[PDB]
Order: sequence, then C-alpha cells, then structure tokens
Amino acid sequence: TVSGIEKLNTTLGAISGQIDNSQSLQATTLIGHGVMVPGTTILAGKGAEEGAVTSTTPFGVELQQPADKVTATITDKDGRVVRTLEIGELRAGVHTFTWDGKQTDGTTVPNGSYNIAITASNGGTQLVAQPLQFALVQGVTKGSNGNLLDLGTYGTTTLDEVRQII
Amino acid sequence: VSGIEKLNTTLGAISGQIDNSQSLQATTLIGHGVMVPGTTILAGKVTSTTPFGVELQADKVTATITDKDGRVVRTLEIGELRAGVHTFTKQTDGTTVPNGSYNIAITASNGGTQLVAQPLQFALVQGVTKGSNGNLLDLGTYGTTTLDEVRQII
Amino acid sequence: AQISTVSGIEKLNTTLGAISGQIDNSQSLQATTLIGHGVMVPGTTILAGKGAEEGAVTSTTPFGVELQQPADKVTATITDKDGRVVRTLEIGELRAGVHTFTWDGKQTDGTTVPNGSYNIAITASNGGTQLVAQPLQFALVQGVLDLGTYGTTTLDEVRQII
Amino acid sequence: LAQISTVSGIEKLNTTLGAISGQIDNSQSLQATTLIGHGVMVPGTTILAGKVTSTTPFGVELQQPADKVTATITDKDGRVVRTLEIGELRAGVHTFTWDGKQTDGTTVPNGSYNIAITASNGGTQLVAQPLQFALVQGVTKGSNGNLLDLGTYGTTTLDEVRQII
Amino acid sequence: NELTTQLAQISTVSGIEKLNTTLGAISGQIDNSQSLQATTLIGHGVMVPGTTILAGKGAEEGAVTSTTPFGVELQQPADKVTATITDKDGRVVRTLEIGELRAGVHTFTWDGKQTDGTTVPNGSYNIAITASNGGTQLVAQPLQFALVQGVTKGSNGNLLDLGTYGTTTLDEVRQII
Repeated sequence: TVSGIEKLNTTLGAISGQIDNSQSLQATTLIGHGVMVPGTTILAGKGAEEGAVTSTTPFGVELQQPADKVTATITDKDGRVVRTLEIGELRAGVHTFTWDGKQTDGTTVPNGSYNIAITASNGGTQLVAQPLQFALVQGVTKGSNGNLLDLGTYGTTTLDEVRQII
Repeated sequence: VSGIEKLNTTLGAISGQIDNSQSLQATTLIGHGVMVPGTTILAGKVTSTTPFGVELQADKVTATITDKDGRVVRTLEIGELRAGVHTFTKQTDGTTVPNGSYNIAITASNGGTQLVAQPLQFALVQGVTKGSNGNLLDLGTYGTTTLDEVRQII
Repeated sequence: AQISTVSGIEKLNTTLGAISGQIDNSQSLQATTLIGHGVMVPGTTILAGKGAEEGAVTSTTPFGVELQQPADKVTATITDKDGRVVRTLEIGELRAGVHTFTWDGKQTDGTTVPNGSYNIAITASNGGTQLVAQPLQFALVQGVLDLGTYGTTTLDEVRQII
Repeated sequence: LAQISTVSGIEKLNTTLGAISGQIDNSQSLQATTLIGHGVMVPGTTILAGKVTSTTPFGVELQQPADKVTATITDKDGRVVRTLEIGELRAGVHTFTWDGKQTDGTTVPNGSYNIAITASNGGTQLVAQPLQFALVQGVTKGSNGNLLDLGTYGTTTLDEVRQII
Repeated sequence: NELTTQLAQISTVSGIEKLNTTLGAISGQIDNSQSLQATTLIGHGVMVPGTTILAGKGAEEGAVTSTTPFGVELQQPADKVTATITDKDGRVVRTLEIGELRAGVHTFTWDGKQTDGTTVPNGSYNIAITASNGGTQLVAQPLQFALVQGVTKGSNGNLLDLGTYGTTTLDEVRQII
C-alpha cells in the first residue's frame, strides 16, 4: 500500500501534463475573436463603402469594489480631450462598453486612435480602476511556460491576463 | 500521508484547468442564449416572447405573469411535468401586451402539495468574462452566471 | 496519522465528484453546434410540403430503421392520420444496424400527396422469422436536446446527425 | 459487510464510467459534425472527375519507405488513361491529386476512374495500400462504437481512417 | 461462507481488471477526440522551422502582391536581429533590420518589395536570420508559413499535413495562425 500510493501519485501528475495538450489546441478557438486586455487604446474608422458609419473598438474597466460614479475621458493623439462619458454605477468585476464615436459637440470623430482614462469612486472615495482596450487575436504562440495569444500591434499576452472574450 | 495530501493538491489543479478549458469552450456560446434562474421577461420584434422555464427534482402547475406595474396579464395551464428542466415560449382578454419587461411567478404542486420550483430565464451571450471563484459567462444586462447554473442552452 | 489521511480521502472523493459534475456540462456546450443542423430520432412522423414558388417540388422528411439482426425482407408501410395506407415500400435486404431513407412524396396511385403529416410502420424478417424493427424520425434541432414540435430528446437516443 | 459493497462499488463506478465513455462518443460526433463538410481518406482506388475538370484526391499508405513509386490510372473499361511518376515517399500516409488529364495532355471525360500503385525499394516490391476520397454526410451509431457515414461508399470506423481533409 | 467470500473476492479482482481496460478505451477516445479538434487546424496555417517565403498576385487586375509570413525562435533575447532575403538565383533582394527581440517566438510579414523600392516577381524566396546579444551571436531558428491541409495518422502519433512542406508533429509548431 505504501508503494501503491506513490505510483498512483506520479500518474495524476502525468495526466495533468496530458490535460495541458488539449488546452493548447483549445486556445485556437479564440483565433478570430477579440479580447479585453489592460490598455487604453480605442481605434476609429470608416469603411471603404459610401454612407459608411464610423465605429470604435470597444473599451472596458475592471473593478475590485463597486462605484457610484464612473467617468471616461477620451483623448486624441495630441492629448486633447474630445469627449467625456458618464457611465453609471458598477459592481466589482469586469465591464465592457462601446463609444458611439462622437465627440461632445455631437460631430463624428476622424478615423484614428484614441485613449481612455477612467475614474471610479463610491461616495467620493477613489478606487483602483484598470482600463481595458480591444485587441484582436491573430494567432496562438508557444511560450516557455505556456501558450500565448498574438494580438498583433498590441503584442503578446498570456491567457490569465484576458479579462473578457468577445 | 504525503501521497494523499499531494493527490489532493494535484487533483485540485486539475479541477482548475478543466473549468478554464470549459471557459475557452464558452466562446462557442457567444451569439446564442441560455436558461438560468430568474423571472424577467422582455419583448421586442406577430409578437414573440423571450422564453421561460421551471426545474423540478408535480401534477398541477399554474403560472402567473405580472407586469412592470404589478398587474397580472395571463396564466396558462398546459399540463403536468416530469422531473428535470422544461422551457416554453397575448393578454388574458387576447390582446397583445405592450413592449416592455414582465415577471413570472410559478406554482407547482403534487396532489395539492407544493414543491420547490425555480423559475428559469433567457439570457443572450455577448462575451465570456473571468470571475473570482471561477470564470463567468456574460449575459449582458442580466449580468454573469456560472455554467452549472445554466439549465438549458438556446 | 491515519485519521488525518481518512479526512483527506473524504476531501479527495468530494473533489473527484466535482470533476465528474463539471465534465457533464461541458459536453452540453459541445452540443450547441447541433442547433443549425438536424437529426434522426425515434418516431414515425413524416412531413410533406410545397413552396409558394413555381416549379416548387414536394419534399419529405427522411425516415429510418435500426436492426439487431440482419434481415432478408424489409417492407415499410406508410399510413396517413386516418390510418389509411397511402404507400407501401419494399426497401431490400439489410444487414444489422441503422439505415435511413427518403420517400418520394408520391402515393400508391402515383400522385403527389397533399401537405401534411404521415406515419410509418416497418416490418422486417429474416427467413420467415420475424424481427424487432425500431422506426426512426427526422427532427430539426432548436436547442440544447430540444427539437421543438417533436419535443425533447437525449443525445444517446439520437441515431444520426445530418 | 464492506466486502460485498466494494464488489458493488467497483461495479457501480463502472456503470457510471461506462456512461462516460458513451458520453465521449457523442462528443466525438459533435466534432464529427464539423467533419461532414470535408471528407476523409480510406482504403480504395476510386477517383472521380467533373466540371476546368477536377478530380477527387487519392493516396497511398506505406509500411516502409521506397525508391520507386508509380501510379497507374485506368478508366471504367479497364484501359489505362494515365501513368504517374510521383516521386519518393517515406513510410506512412501520403495524399495526391491527379490533374485529370491523360498522357496526351487532354482532359478525361467526367466519370469514375481507378488507381493502381506500385512501390519498391531497390528492386524489392513493397506492400502499398491505395487510398480514396470520400465525403462525409453524417455520423452513425454502431454496437461497439460510433461510426462514420460516407454516403455512396457506406460506413467506416475511425481507426481505419488514414487521413482527414 | 469461505466459498462465498472467495466468490466476492474474484469479482473485485475481475472488476478492477475491468475498470483499467474500460479506462483504456477512454484514454484512447481522448486521443481520437484530440484528432477531431485537430481538424480545426485544417483551415488554418502554422509557423514551422524553415526559410521559405512565397509571393503572389491574384487573378484580379490592380491586385497587390502579398507574402507568406516568416519568423524566428530564440532561446535568449537579442538586441541585433537581421533578416536577409534572397531569391532562387541567390541575389539579395532585401535586407531587414528587425531590432531587439525577447526570447521566444516572433513572426513578421514581408511587404514583398525589394531595396530599390520595386515589387518582387511572383515566386519563391528565402529568409536568413542572424541574431546576436552584445556581439555574441545566438542560435536562431528561422520559421516559415505553412498552410495545414489535413490531419494524417502516422505509426506513432497524429500528424499535420502541410502539403508541399510535408508533415509535422504538433509540438514542432511554433505558432498557429
């Protein structure tokens, strides 16, 4: 019985290694889908068609505690603020939103890259708010500790650092 | 002694991997819809209804639907149900209900003796989120839910 | 040291139970692919219809049958809602297992049948010895399995996916 | 007391575990549902042609590598329409596609053709198993395990599938 | 009683020797299931050890030349990484200064235009990568694009059929696109 337990013990370790190989293939399903990862970048563009409507790569925020007032400041490449957004109250966890792509005056913003800054508080006490940016998965790469995701421009990321899959 | 405690710790890691592998699988759900505990019913577009349900571990089952204002709009008896999960999809006078949100109340009995009945609600998937005790599903407006709490997928 | 290990094992058993439970719901997730397609399930119902289009072709929901033993004579009787026989079918010889077929949508007189629902009865024998023959019905999948009109079904009771 | 319980207990774990194996096959079917649009490579010699004319791909399995590999294509009448020098192959499974044109360079008519494959290493002939293309149209249930439905060609197990396309 | 005890003993032994045989089916069902999820790779393309880079235009007019992506795997990080592209004749059509790289796998895509600024003809090209860290050259494994075209069964384990490039195991793949 003393000998038996250790042999069974070694086997469950070997199975876990086997379990990992499915995980690599499983990650390939994410390819083509966009994810939410730490960042502030928001893109903006127009289709080649005419009558094309401007859209924006979605953004988000992660919270450890809930908040009652959440504002999102959007700046352009020059650092100039083009739009401020009042979002609402939010409970702890991950939340995702989509900017209409229009600035404060109501006009459509030019095609380009923008950045968000998010302040969150509950009854006037400031909270740690982690901004999230849209990133398209482009492939699955092999790391030294585990499989990685290729988000292209945004670079590479592990799976545990993905906040949400879209 | 070391082997048994080591088996617990290693099998625990196994438990962690399997659910997150399922999390990657949950991306398949994105675009569809699920059945989870709840009572809310919305309506938008002949008018159709976001599905509802009930789970049993009864011979007489009546279901009362209330409005946002609290008024009761319709009850329907179709019949009895065996254990497991059952899901289904106009005002009492026969008129169409206004566009909005509604709530369900479900009564279930066996020989006039009531049973524990959990009402079930539709939720459209928009993404997959990471929780604190384990990975979560994003039902959007309705929020998040685990997979064990999913009763049926639509 | 023993009593510690005893508590540990009970903890291990509970965790191994949780693993078994998790596996079942993931299998459910795999089933989600099935909604867009369609399956063959136990039943006798066969539908028939015509489009509003011109050149519209009558179509029939395909049917099937499963056998435990091989047979040399297999006949399929199609009855209507009233019980009246609309068509009899000689299929052929069949080895044991599952086989699926499609009715041309024409009755015995050679005319096309009106749009509606029909029922099949299948008799199969090998050398004048009668055999157990289980009839099968076509079903469009609508959720996870929930087939709508046909109601609900397990996956193990699903014979083939198309 | 405990003995007969453990007897049942071992058997009780089995009945539930038997269901797990049963569940896995239904999982395989779902993956196989993805397989239907594509097709697999199974033992055979059949090659089709239709309308530029194209041909259902063919293949060959080898236990040992070879220095000489030729493939002779015949029509329905048995007449040889094309011979092919493909190259060399290491042991295992290899898949190819015929241009659908005979030796003179003209395209063969739409129909069915057959392949014959000879393989040798240093003038020593090798066992060569020809492979044919078959489109999956559904997934069937056997008595010992799940089966695949190839339509015209019938049914096949998964272990005898040499390659998936 | 002695007889009946031995009866229940042999049944446990047969039952245990029945469980591992049944589990063996499961462990074998897993491998077949893995081949089925490997089918998802069939549409996709991978990055494997190699130096080949392809270029081409579509049948359309006004079509722009594109190239299959290339890459490099490193064991140590590098501050200097150069990539030389030559054609079949051997002349250098383009040299690429990639820059700093951390250890691991990195993939890029050539614009398909040579040094003078013109577009390279449709055909096959070769990549040559040298990586060094502070004057000390490193081992760099060059990677080429290869489209998966099917899943094959060898004699020891399932393989990926990459067509022209041939076959490969899964662990020999550095990236899946």
